[PDB]
Amino acid sequence: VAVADESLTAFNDLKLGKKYKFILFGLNDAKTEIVVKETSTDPSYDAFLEKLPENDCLYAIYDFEYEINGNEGKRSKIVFFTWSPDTAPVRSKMVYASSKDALRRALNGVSTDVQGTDFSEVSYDSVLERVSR
Repeated sequence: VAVADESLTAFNDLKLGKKYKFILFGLNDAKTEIVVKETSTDPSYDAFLEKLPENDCLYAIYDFEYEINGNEGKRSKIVFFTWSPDTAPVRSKMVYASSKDALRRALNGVSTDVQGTDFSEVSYDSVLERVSR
C-alpha cells in the first residue's frame, strides 16, 4: 500500500533523534496506507510487549540498545518486527504479509528483522540473541 508520510518522519526522528524508543505501525481503516498507531519513549521492554495485539498484526520498530562488551559501552540497533500472531485472522495475516515490503523498503537504517508469530519469539532474550550474535 502507500507508506504515510507521518510514518517516515517518525522513523527519522527515532533514527537521527532518538525521539522514541519504539513505534507501532499498522494499516489505516481504508487499508490504503501504513500509519503510525503508537509511539513511546518508555525504555522498559515489557511496556513494548504489553502493546502487541494478542489476536492482530502490526509492524514495529524498536531501538534496541545492548552492551557490546570489552568494557566498551553500548551499541544500538534498529529492529523491524513483523507481528502476525498465530491467532490473527487469515485475512489480517494476508494483507500484512503483502504490505510489509512497502514499509520495510522505505526504512533505511534497519539492522535486524524479526518475524513474530508468538510471544516467546519476541521476548527480550530472543531479540537480544538476535542483535548480539
